[PDB]
Amino acid sequence: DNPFDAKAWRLVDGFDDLTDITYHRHVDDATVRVAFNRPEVRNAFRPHTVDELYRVLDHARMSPDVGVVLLTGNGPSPKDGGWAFCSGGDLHILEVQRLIRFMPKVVICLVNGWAAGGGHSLHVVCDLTLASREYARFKQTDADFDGGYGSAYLARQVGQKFAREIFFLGRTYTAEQMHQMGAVNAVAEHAELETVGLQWAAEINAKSPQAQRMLKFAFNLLDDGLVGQQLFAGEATR
Amino acid sequence: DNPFDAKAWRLVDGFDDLTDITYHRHVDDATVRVAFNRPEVRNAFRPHTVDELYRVLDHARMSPDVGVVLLTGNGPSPKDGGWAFCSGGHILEVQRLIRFMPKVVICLVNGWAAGGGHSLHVVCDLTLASREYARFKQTDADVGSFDGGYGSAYLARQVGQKFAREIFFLGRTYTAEQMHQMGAVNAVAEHAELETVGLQWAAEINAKSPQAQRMLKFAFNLLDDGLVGQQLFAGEATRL
Amino acid sequence: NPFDAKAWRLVDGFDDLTDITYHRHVDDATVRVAFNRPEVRNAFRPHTVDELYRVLDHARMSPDVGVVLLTGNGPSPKDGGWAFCSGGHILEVQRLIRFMPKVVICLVNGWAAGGGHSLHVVCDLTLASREYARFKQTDADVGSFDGGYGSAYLARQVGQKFAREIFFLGRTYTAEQMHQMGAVNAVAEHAELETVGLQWAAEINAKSPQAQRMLKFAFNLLDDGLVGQQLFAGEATRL
Amino acid sequence: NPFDAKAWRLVDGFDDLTDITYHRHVDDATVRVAFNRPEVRNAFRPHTVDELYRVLDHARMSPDVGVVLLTGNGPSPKDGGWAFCSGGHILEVQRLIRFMPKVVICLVNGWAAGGGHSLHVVCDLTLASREYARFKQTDADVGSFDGGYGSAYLARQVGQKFAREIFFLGRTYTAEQMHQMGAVNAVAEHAELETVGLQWAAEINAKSPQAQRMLKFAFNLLDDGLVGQQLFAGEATRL
Amino acid sequence: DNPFDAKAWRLVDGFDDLTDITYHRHVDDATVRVAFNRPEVRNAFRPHTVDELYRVLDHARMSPDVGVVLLTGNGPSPKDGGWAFCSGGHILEVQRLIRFMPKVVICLVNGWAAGGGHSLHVVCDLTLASREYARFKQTDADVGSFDGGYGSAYLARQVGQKFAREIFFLGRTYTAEQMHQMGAVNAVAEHAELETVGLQWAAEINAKSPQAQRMLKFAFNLLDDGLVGQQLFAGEATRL
Amino acid sequence: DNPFDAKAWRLVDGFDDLTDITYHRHVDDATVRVAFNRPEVRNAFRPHTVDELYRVLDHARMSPDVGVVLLTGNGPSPKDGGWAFCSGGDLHILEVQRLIRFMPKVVICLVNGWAAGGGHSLHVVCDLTLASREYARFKQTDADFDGGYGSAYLARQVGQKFAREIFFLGRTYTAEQMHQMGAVNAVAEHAELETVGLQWAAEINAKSPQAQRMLKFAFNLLDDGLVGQQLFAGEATR
Ligand SMILES: O=S(=O)(O)CCCN1CCN(CCO)CC1
Ligand SMILES: O=S(=O)(O)CCCN1CCN(CCO)CC1
Repeated sequence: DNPFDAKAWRLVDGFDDLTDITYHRHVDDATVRVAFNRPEVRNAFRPHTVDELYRVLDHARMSPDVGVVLLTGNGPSPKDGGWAFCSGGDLHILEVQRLIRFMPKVVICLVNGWAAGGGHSLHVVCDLTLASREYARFKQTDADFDGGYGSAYLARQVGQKFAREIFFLGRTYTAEQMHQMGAVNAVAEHAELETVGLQWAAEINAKSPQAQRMLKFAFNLLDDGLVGQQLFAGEATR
Repeated sequence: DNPFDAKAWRLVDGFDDLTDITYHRHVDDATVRVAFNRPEVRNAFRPHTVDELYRVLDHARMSPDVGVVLLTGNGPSPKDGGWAFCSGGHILEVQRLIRFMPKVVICLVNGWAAGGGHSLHVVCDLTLASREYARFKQTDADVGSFDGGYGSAYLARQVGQKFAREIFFLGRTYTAEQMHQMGAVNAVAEHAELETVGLQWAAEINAKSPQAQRMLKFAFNLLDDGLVGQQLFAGEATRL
Repeated sequence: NPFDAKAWRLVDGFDDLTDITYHRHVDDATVRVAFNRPEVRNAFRPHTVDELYRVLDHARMSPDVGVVLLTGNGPSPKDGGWAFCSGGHILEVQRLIRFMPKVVICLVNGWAAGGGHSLHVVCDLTLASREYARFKQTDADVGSFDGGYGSAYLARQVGQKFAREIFFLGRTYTAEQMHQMGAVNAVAEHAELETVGLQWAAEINAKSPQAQRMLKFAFNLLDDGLVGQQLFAGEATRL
Repeated sequence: NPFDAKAWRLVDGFDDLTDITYHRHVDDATVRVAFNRPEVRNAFRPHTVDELYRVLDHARMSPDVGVVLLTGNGPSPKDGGWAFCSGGHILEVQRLIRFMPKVVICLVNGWAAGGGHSLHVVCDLTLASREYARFKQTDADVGSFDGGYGSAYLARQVGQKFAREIFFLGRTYTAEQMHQMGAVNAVAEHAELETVGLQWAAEINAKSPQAQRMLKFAFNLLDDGLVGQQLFAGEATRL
Repeated sequence: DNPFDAKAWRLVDGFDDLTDITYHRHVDDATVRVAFNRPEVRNAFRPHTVDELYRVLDHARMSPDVGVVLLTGNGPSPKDGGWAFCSGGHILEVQRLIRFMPKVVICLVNGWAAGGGHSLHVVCDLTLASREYARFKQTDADVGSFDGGYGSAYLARQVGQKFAREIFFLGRTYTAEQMHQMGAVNAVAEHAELETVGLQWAAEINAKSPQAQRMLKFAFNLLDDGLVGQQLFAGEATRL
Repeated sequence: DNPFDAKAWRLVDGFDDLTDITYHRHVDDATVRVAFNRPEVRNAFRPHTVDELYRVLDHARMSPDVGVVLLTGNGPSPKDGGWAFCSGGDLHILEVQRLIRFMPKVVICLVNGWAAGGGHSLHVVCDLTLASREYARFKQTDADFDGGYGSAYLARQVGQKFAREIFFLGRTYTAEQMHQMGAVNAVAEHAELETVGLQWAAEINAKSPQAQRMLKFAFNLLDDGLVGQQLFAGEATR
């Protein structure tokens, strides 16, 4: 029961050299799948991982025919059978966060397992998050810090009380709990996570691309100040 | 089982010419009922509808003895028995009128709330919805159009950035209960009682210091309206 | 009772307090600050605010204290009821709570109305008694109103729709309802409120103090503008 | 005189105006809206505000008008003095000026005090008579005060230090001094004020109208929060 | 030619123990004079100095009959004849006290205003400076230290982003006239008259409605203090 | 009397292929010189120009030993002897603006001549601007639009009245006029522009680098919302 359905994806030309990240383009949809490929180490990212992740996402950003990015983690671990989206630290990861934030495409994080530390922050900055009911685990390790989108932005999803709780105590939360607080859009059966992700991607791609771009930047504008204004006005310039 | 109770309302004088909107004043309370009156077309609004809506709301804004505005849709559809609050297409001006008026505007979603109709509910101070028939759907995106202001950004100040983005990006249909869970709907009520509950909420609001209610609304607006918000709040302070 | 005397010690220099009690945990870097006027539902009078400010300020300057538990003593000797704070310079207490480099957890053991409700809102976290926590924003029907952290900030917790509801109608809500809306972190059984509070305090204190301070100001920075930047930048200036 | 009758035509539907004059340029997409109560230094009474609102609103809806010149007629028949507006719903006029998709240029031909000063502040641009422009923020000594666009927004033009000076002391300033601080775009000889205003209006109207609208809301967006976003986004929705 | 006029001031009762700060009340006006009293060291402040400064300012904040605070430095240096307002090193708390107090704080820069001393001038509501001896220099950067709050960011709200960045990045020394041109100094005055001019400004401020002045200050602060700014302004409104 | 003093600069290894941009590293200082190299066309930038400019600036951003970036235009025009920093449009230029905005180094724009359209916007987003007294010409062409840093940010330098004027009328301004309004830090003799630029760079580099980084982000934080918070908090994380 692996979330990954190989038949639905094709490798993107120009990335045979990837080792820490897998990059696929859907066989029919204007959707790509970017995933951490280090299950043995719970998909923790090392400097090299960040470089590939940035390269891949930047390429997706510039792909005219791609309207949705599915960001997830491959699994399970061959070592213990566990599941992880991204366990965090082992080009800065902050640049990856901004790339996700600023790209004119909807980025959906598919939390298939542990999402801790920097991995948790990556999920927070994504536009939407779908999570495995059985294996998704949310834990902000930091304080055990990310004073940017990792934290402050979480408050714009679950509220100041819950956000402070998540960070100050660093407890572990399930997909359902995070859904109740407002940080997870929907909970899905583990085996169905990616299938549900592709359904959401399809509904998004079925609408006006220009409208989707404008909307994303309109939502960003609320908290990104001048940068947010630049991107929205930039798209207004057509 | 219709939400409207004829015995509780009286038409406002001076609006006999309204065709797309009904405007009533409660027989006893400082509350008015503004409703879309085109059930035959799922209360979609045409340019003429917006003009009447603006006129009516503007009149309510200036009515010294009115403290609460109930915004809803008349129903059901004469030709399908369906319910609708407003199914969408100056409207931006209507949004600001609702936003800036020193009175609490409660949207009573009795049916479909789509497109511009959905945005109207979002900008209202409070929203109550019909459990059985309220239906929320942000259709702008799949219409090529979009509201990058109070309709969208402000929704995020109600349900959070994740849910707001979902609502707009996918344009799915949600029930009163779902929208209530996300935080965009204050409470769910039986369809037949939507207005009865609305009047009870209006009564509780009107039972308090009007000056305090005005100050509070502008205090809540100030958080996101920047200088405009400051002007309205400080405006009240200067008055004091 | 919520209170477990065996776990607290009085703080030297405060036996002159009459409206507030101030304790230091026997082991944890945590203090307990509580309203001490149960006979009148822990409402605060000018004298109460002075003691509260003094106590909180002292806690703010205590280097070995990382968490402040703010609650109300009970029950009322007059009716057996429970109250955290029933309401009425209190604005200065709010800022003290907001700006202090320590996590302030409000433990709502009973009624939290008016200014009492506003105090809970400004605290970093809130835990509430399932059986006795009662939330009610009274001001409006009294002609008064808190247009600062009491109201605006509540919206940053439960959203604009619910926040406006809470203030405009002034209804009473349970711990559970408030938890559902997002202003209450967790609900606890009355007798366990403080025990749960100490467990949360322990988890907080078990982490890097510098990190916790930085995080609190990072969360404040989102809404405190220049003041928020000053505190975050200042905290960074240390490192 | 500042006014050149040969260049303006009355606007149909406004011969009932008494406190305001409303003209349309014979050639340019520009209108002239002016206070018409020189005998009392163009101070505004409730009736004046109504006409002003009506006129500005009409200008706002005129598709072929890209620039609004806001000034005051003169001189005073009683003392030969000059005034733009001496002060006292006026808040609604401010928003109309702020939100209309047209560039509003205030031409200060004389005294600009109290509400009159606030009107100049909220306009997009200000040109002033070197010999007669007099800026004075009176409110404070009257017990009154404009805590919105009149004050806060002035700070976005001359900076926090100068803005506080202007309001706290309520001193009178010349066109030159105000230009030096940043609230006045340019100083002009009295007789040339309107001629210069039309030249600026012409340069504005010679460019893409859609671009000018977008730019105005882009500048507003910096300080008008959600309202500013609504207007910019709405303007974009067109394209 | 000393700025201070003994005949115009009277010591405040209860502060005989001050060593690093002087605190006077004007003989007739609702104005106080708070000054750094360590000329021998270019009025640099040590921890003890900050404690006294905070105490003094806090007392002024609570003085109902005081509407204006004049913040300056005593001089000249006993051992070099040089002038200094404050040459720099809890101070953040002093900044907020100046920022939040419902009274106008005018900084009179009589000499060197460097490091923390420069930041104090920036946070004051108004600044008047000695033409001959005022010297502005943000030395933090070349000290390895920095003020990323009111000392820096807020300076940008006075001189604009370009000039503010220049002042901090290069740490050059500027005169009263230069700082006035950039917008951080309200007016330049003859050294010997700095305080005389300061009292004239204080008199004009005090001649107006105290309530209005309080409201205005908080209205100006609201622009950049977010929720804190709202709390203080709304605070006054509730009072009303 | 050319502002460029060849003896003081060395080409940066790895950029012999540049055609629209020149990239030098000072012989002694931790300062680089990035300049538009299309004088014949008044240094207008074409898509290829933006690509090189971005590559160069990104490399400067990642150079540990570089603390200051001098951004200017080479000249004069071999066609008419005129001077230009950048005349504007002929990887998006918006990405270049953000790169300048976000890099932890002080970027000084040396306006040696015409600064129009996108060229003017580039000067506005730079941390500091020094301009040639005889040849600097500021003109916002757009409306004849940049609703981001190009415009809104200008208002944070010269005030709302002047900013609106500059954009609505699109008039041409001198170094001195722009200096009076607050958008130009200092005016310098044309032949001395770069020498003065190196002096400013030296004073900046003479201070604590960590302090300079913190300060720049503290100034940005005022208007960059969450993005600004992310960068400042990111540097706070050390
Ligand atoms: O709008 S704010 O980002 O300032 C605060 C968000 C408030 N809410 C957070 C979480 N829930 C999510 C839906 O239950 C509701 C409101
Ligand atoms: O602080 S703001 O960015 O909102 C407005 C800037 C105000 N000023 C602009 C230009 N001058 C520059 C110095 O003369 C002074 C103040």
